[PDB]
Formats: sequence, structure tokens, C-alpha cells
Amino acid sequence: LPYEFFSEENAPKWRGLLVPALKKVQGQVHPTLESNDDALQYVEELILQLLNMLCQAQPRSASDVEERVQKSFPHPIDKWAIADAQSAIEKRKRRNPLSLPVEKIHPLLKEVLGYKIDHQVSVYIVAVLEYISADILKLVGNYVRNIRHYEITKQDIKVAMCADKVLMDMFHTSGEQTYYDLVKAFMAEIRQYIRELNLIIKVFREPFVSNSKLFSANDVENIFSRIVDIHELSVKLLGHIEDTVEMTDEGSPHPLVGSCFEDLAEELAFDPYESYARDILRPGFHDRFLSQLSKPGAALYLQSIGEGFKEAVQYVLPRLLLAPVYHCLHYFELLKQLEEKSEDQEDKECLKQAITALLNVQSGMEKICSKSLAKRRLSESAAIKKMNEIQKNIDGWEGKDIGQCCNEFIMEGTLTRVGAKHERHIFLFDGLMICCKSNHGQPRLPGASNAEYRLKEKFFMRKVQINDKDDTNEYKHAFEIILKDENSVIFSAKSAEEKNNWMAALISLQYRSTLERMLDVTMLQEEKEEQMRLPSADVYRFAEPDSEENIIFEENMQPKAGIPIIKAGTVIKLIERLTYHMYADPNFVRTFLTTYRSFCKPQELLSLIIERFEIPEPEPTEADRIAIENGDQPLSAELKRFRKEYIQPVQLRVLNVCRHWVEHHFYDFERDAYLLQRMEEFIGTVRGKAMKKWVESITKIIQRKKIARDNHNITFQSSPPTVEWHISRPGHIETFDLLTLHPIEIARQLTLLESDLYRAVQPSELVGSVWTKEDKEINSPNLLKMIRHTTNLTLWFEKCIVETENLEERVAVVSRIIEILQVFQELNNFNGVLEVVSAMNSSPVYRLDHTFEQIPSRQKKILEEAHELSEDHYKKYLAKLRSINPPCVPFFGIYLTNILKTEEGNPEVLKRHGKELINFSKRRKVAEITGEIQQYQNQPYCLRVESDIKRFFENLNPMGNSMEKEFTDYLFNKSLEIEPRNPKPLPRFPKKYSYPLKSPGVRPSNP
Repeated sequence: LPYEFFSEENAPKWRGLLVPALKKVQGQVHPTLESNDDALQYVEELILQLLNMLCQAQPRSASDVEERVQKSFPHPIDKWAIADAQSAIEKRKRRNPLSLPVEKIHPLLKEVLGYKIDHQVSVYIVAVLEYISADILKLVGNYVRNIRHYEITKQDIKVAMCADKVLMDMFHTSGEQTYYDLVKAFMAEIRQYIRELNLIIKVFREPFVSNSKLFSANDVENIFSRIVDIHELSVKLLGHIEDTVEMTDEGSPHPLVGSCFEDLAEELAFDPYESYARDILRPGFHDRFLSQLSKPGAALYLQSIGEGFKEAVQYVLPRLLLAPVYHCLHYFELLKQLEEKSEDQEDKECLKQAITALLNVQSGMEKICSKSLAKRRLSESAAIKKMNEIQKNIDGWEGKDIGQCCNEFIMEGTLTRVGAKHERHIFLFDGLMICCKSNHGQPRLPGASNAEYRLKEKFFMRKVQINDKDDTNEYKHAFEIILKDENSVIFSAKSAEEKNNWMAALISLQYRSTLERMLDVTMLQEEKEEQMRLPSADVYRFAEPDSEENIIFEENMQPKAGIPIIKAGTVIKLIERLTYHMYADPNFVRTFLTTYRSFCKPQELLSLIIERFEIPEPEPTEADRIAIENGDQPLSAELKRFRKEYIQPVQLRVLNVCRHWVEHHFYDFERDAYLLQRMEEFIGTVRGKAMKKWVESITKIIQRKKIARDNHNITFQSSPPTVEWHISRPGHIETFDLLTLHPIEIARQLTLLESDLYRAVQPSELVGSVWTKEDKEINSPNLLKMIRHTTNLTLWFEKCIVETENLEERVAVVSRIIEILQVFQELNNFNGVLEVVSAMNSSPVYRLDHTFEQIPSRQKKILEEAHELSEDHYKKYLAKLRSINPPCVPFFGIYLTNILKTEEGNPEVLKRHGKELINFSKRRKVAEITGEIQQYQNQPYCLRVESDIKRFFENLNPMGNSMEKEFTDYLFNKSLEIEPRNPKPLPRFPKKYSYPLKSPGVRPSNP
């Protein structure tokens, strides 16, 4: 009685160990695909199925297990598996121990097996289980990567299974054409293309290069013909295309890739494509080819390398070599889509220069492909509505709907079954074979089927192998098929033309898998052989390894964890992650540039990014010296494979953070004249091929800023409300006063004024309490400028009140100020609103009972409304702000208060092993708050600025040349004068204003 899989006895012991572990394996093969618990719960059921049959043989030693593996597991999967499991016993260095919980599997093994086993045996068993787990995810991951889905599901796992012959032997739109999308699409296509290239180079071409005595130099050329060159180009192009996008900020319609093509086209890099397109479409190509796998030694070497290898190299490789053609033709038809949909002038200029330089190459192939022979090979190599028609075309079909096991049809032709009376039309489908007898034109009885065809039987199409010989006997252009538990059927064709057609699609299905597998094995192997030493930690500080005393990460923030994030760490490590060669982080670069002045200085940062930029190259070996001035020179090629792949990412990001720097921090270089000087001189030293583009990028921005500082008047969308005139004629700045100017006009101008101030505020001025530092004027020019405004305005209000001795007039004044509040409220100017509340809560005013008595009851409710904005920690206010759309002027007070609580609630540094790490968590938390500030800086108000009035409020000097304390006392003293205490009589003060005291008021004009 084999051990149950559920298991009916022990169920919660086989479902809570695999799912959590396999999720990590998927990130090892395809770090670009998402995990799905549903899919992972299906894989564990497969891995468990394997664990049973392996324990059936009941091995007691690590040697008895190997036997069961070589027998059950097909080839060559059994040879690579035993090589991996052995690596576990050799105790040799490995990426990581068995991902799957070994201490969870070990006890359960002795239960299923039935007896005691050494720990060395268990590890060997799980080792195999690991190789198989990763093998399934590696396969299904490929298909998900090909269909461009980016997500894996339990469903697509089944599809990849059926496509196999090994795993089945053991387990048994879019009309839209946006400019940005085509780039992301092409980049996805070129990635698949490059993968196919590596398949042709490291799987097909490698064997011909390995065996020299059989295949010579020119012998290989006659087959592939400059295929490597095409690869080195696609990589570079894929490089510059990923770099241009990585440099494109969010404030841009689309990356400028036009310059990229211009460089390659100017160098005529698309020439090897022409040489290739010819050597492949030649009339005498297939001849030299087929006459290459027939020569002595060839037919035997192909088989030794792998089983079924020969069949694909002869009936598939030719079709794979046609890819670079269609690929190259795709560029031309794509560049034209760029010039048409280019949103930039300078960009479109580089597009024309590219297409023009590729006219000779385009016109070339456009005529090479139009050949009477070449054109016939192109159309050949080139839901669901089709399957229903084909299934319908079948009469009395006894199988399950074709769509049960088939998603597509490969080809449709005719063949003659040996021992078969009539030629059978054949429908080709993935995982299925269809045979029918034609009855076209033949008479039928009324009511009987009218279908053209008639099919007797069907085949699985899994695990079938074909061998053919154009024998003396009446067998020609035929293939051999082995029915399971059945005699093989020979299928003949009319000519070799169709023979290759069938052999193509057929061999491709069952053989494609072996390729993708052998490719991943090779690629992975190459990365291991290439030993790369980390830069000397003595000459390069950023090279020092990572630990728990120089850098920290958070587990909470990220479960995968996926994208890494840092809690704290020294400035060195911080900059390392700021320009981490492996991956690029946009969020971190933004945050860092906003909150770096709290623990690092501008001059300091510049000096550090330079150190990070310039990296000492590994000293050439002794043999490189004698050859550095002579032929047969190393050329440091082995070093370039790392230098080029390390320098680029590292230095690219150094120029990236340096790009954002000179764009969103132009004030830093404006504050220190020497800082900018260093910047322009550091760029001058930066030299290189593609480095020019990014250099011109930085320089262009720097010049753009300088011309911005020197000498505006932007326009907005209609329509601006007509300005409201006051009792005093326009232009008369002298008569300007609270009662004189028109209520709503005053609010508009103050709203504009306070809005610019708010927008001007840089999130930097609010980090590390730089406004509290003695050097407040330097770090927070805008913040302070805003604060001073609120003070002056509020004071001005109180001054307009207490100085109005006459009660009748002071009531008017207070009444007017309340009206101005209303217009702040409707203009979403919460600032000005609360600036009025402050004057109404001031000592000199809050005590004027006699004044606040003679004001309308309708206005009191308006004032009391605002008084409630402060209550409950600005609860009412915060709720109101979230229901408001810009333009609006937020109350800045709330932000300052929170920011403080954050920098006081969190230690500036974290102590680890006596060391001191810069707590970056604070920096982010603060940035989160500063974000809520920028959210409202986007859209300005739609109001026409009036020079005189704007100036008037900019020149507000209530205190005159007095001090805060002095002037405030005076106000309170005037309050005790205009309204004495209860016992003291209330004097009758004369009127000061000799103009109409009646409000307009607060009523916009119809026009």
C-alpha cells in the first residue's frame, strides 16, 4: 500500500512546507515573474508525486537512490540531475542549502519508506526534488516570459507540462499605438530575440566549434555566417535602450531613443545584418547545409552530443537562422512609427538621420527578400475560430473536443499513409495529429454529412520519434512514428519540399523543450566559470561587504522582499545603494536627494559620488605587460566582461543622481558658487563613447538653469474673473487700505501671494530642522518668507482693529475682515482663513466684546465655523482639505508639527556593534510628509495679478521699525484704550475714516 499523497493519514504535514519554499525557487529562475499561491499549490502536488515513486524502490543508501534515478528519469535529464544531487554530498560550495525544509522532509521520509535511513541519504533525495522543482518553474517561466504575461498561474503550468515528453513520461488587439508602449514592446521582443540568438550560438553553433577536427573554421562560417556579430549588436542596442529609459524622469512624455539609433546607424552597425541576410537566402545554402550533416563523422557526432539532436539541426536550425531577417525588417517599420509619433523636435531630428543612414541597408534587404526564392521562404515561416472548423470538418470524430488538449494548429497538408488506400489530408495541431480521407466532389445521400473529409483515428503526439531513408522500396520523403504499444506508421510526402515542412513543425514541438533546457544549463554554467573579484576594499571604499554593522534592511516593508530598502547605514553604503550596479531605485534617489543635507553636506556628497564614479581597474597580470606592446595581447577581455557590466550601471546612476541633482537642487549650486564650479569641471573629465550623451545632458540642464536665473510671465487657461475695484480709484497706491480696497479683490491678491509662497517652499527646507539652525536664512529662504507673511498679515489685521478708536468704524473693520475670510474659504485658501482666526484670537482683539456685539449674526456663524477648524487637533480642517481640489493653500502649520514629532520620535542614528548607522527611516518618513505638501503645489489659481495691490501686501509693515514684543504690547494697550474695563466707562472716540464705511461687498460682477 503506497503512501497516500493527501495524505489521508497525515495531511497538514505535506502542504505547509513546499508552498512557502517553492516561492523562493521561482525567484531564483525568473526574478521577473510574480508568484501565485494557487500555482504553487499545484507544483507541490507534482513534487510529492515524484517523492513516492522514488521511495518505492526502497533505497537504503545514497548509492541505491542513484540507481533508481538513472532508470526512471529519461535522458539527458537523468544525467544532469545526478550531477547536482552529488554536489550536495560532495559538500562543495553551493548557492544555498536545499530550499525545501529538509528537517521537515527527513522525518516524513522514514515513514513513507518504512525504515531508518542516514541523513546523507535524505539530503540526496531532496536534492533531486529540488532540481525537479526548479526545472518545472524554469520551464513554465519561459513560456510566461515568451507570451509576455509577467505572471504565472496554475493553468499555464499544465500547458508547459503537455508540451514536454519527459515530464509526461514520469508524471503522465491592440489598435492603439502609443509611443511609449512600442518601446516597452520592442524591448520585450529584443530580449526574446537575444535569447534565440544564444540558443543558436551556445547550443547549435557550440558543437561545431567544439569539434575542430571534424568542422573547420570556414566550415562553421558557411552555416551561420556572422551570427555572433548580430548578437553583440542586439545586446548593445538592448543596453542603450534600457539606459535611456532608466534616465527618463516622470516629468517626460517619452524617453529620447532617437539619439541611440543615430549612433549605431552612423557607424553602420546594421551592416552584418545585410551580410547575414544574403548568406542565408542564397540558392546554394540548403545544399551546402544538408551536404554538411551527411559527410563522414558528422551523422555520428550529432547523435553523440544528444538524443534527437541531429533531427533538429537538419529540420529546424535553418528556420531558426531566419529570425535575424524578420527582426531586422521590424526596425525599419518601427522607426517610421517613431518619427510620426515623436513629441520632441530634437528627438525627431535624430530619427531622420537614422532612417536615412539605413536607407542603403533597407533598400538592400527589401530587394533581397523580394527574391523569387527568398520571398517564398518568408511567407512559409510566418481565438479560437480555426479549431471548430477543423473539428467540424471531421466526420464521426470520437475524441474529446480538440480544444481539450490543443490550443493551436501548426500546419495543413497532404500525406500518404503507407499501407493506406487513399491520401489523407492532415490537420496539424499542437499536441495532436489529424488524418482524413478526402471525399471532395463525391456523391452523398440526402441528409448525410457534406464535410469534405473523413477521419478514422487520432494520436497523442507525445514521445514520438522519427527516422527516414529514401529507400529503394516505395518509401520516399517519409518519417517514422512509434505508436505507444503499437507498430510505427511511416508517413510519406510528395516531395522533399513538403518533407522539410512537416519535419520542421513536428521536430520543433518535442525538441524545443530540450533546447530551452540545454540553453539554461549552458548560460548558468558560464556565469560560474567567470570568476569576478570584488574591487579592492582598500582602493575602493564602496566595495566593502554588507553586514549588520554597516547597513540595515527592513523585513516588514517587503515580504518578497523583492525591491530592497534600507533602514540605516553609513554614508558609504547609502551611496552604494544609490548607485547599486545590480538594480536601479527611483524612489530611493528621490528621497535621498531631498533628505541628505541632514547628515551629509553638498560639498561632501559631490566628492563622494566622484569616488563612486571613478573605480581603479584590476592591475594587469605579468603576462599582460609583455603583450601590451606586442601581438597576441590579452586586451583584458576577461576583465571587460565585468568592468563593462559594472562600470555602466554604477557610473550611469552616478550621472543619474547627478542629473536629478542639477535639476531639482539648482539652488544648492546657486548657494555655493564653488559647488557648481566643481560640477562643471568634473563633467569635463568624464570621457567615453556613449558618455557624451549623458554629459551633454547634464551640461544642457546646467545652462538651462543659468539662463533661467537671468531675466517668466506664464499664461493660464481662460477665463480670469474681472478684478474688483474699490472706493478709491485704481493706481492710487496711497489710498490703499483695508476698508478702501474691495473685499474680494484683497482676498484674491492675498491668495495668489500666499499660493506662490507655498509653491516656492522646497521640501529640503523642512528636513533636519534647518529652519531652527542659526543659518536659517540660507537653508529655508522660502519657508521663512512664508512664515513672516502670516505674522505681518495677522498683525496688520489686529492693527487695523485696535487703532480704529471709533466703535462704529472698528465694527465695520472687523466686519470687513470677516467678509475677506469668506472669500478665502471659497478660494480654498485655508491659510488666509486661519490667518484671520489668529487675529480674532489675539489678545488685543479677542476682548472687544462691544465690537463683536454689533456684527451681523450671519457673519458670527462664519467666524465660529472657522474657529472649529482648530478643534480636535485640526480634525475638521483635515477632513475639509481632503475634499478640496487645487488650486488651494494648505495650512502649513500642520506639516511643521508632524515633521517635528517624527524627528523627535525617532533616533537620528542606530547603534550596531558599537558603530553608528545613519537612520534613513526618518528621512523617508519626513519625505512622506513633504509629499503631502507638493501635492497641492501643482495647479496655480486662475486669477489676474494686480501689480499695485500685490505690492501693497508685500510691503506690509505693521510693526514698522518696532519689535515683536513692543508692538504687541502697544496693540493690547490700544485695546485697553478703545474698550476699558467693566467699571471704567466707554469713551466716545471720533471717526478716523472720512470715506463711505459701507461694504460693497463680497459680490462678484456678472461679466
